[PDB]
Amino acid sequence: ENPLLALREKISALDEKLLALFAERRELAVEVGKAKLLSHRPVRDIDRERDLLERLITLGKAHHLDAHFITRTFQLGIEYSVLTQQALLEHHHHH
Amino acid sequence: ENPLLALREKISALDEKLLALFAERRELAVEVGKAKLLSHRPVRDIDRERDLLERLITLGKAHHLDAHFITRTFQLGIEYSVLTQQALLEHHHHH
Repeated sequence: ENPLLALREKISALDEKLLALFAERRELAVEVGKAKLLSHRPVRDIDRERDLLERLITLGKAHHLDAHFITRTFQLGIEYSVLTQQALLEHHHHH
Repeated sequence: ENPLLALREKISALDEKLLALFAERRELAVEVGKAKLLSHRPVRDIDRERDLLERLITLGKAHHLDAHFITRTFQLGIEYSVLTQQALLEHHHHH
């Protein structure tokens, strides 16, 4: 009974759930972009971004996840949300 | 209400679920490392890592998630799992 096969299948299941949450996070970024456009609020606030990241680092430490790994991972997520919101603004200004 | 406040709270809930899955993924990495040691597979398999990443990119595209974002995010995740498995092999000094 090769125990590696069952473990790799559980990791694949976990990775599919991560992708589904990434997709949901992107839908939310679109909604944020829309609300900002309706509210005339800018996309970027680098103080907001940095404070968000500090909070994620603290929540991560409760799970014993390395601060550096959390920083790098969530910097990607924040950047992707911002790119998504900016692309939304940019599309509607092309009219 | 201010619709941005509800959206940012849903994004925070989503980020807490991501952290929980990151934690679970790390526990699984430890189990994989153990099983490899018991099975005499080497701790690193760079072909496995590269093939996994390609699969995740394709599953991501089905969710309309950018390939570059997927690539960068899962490169971090895979590296984190691998460092964990290597540390377990190295701790075989104590074992």
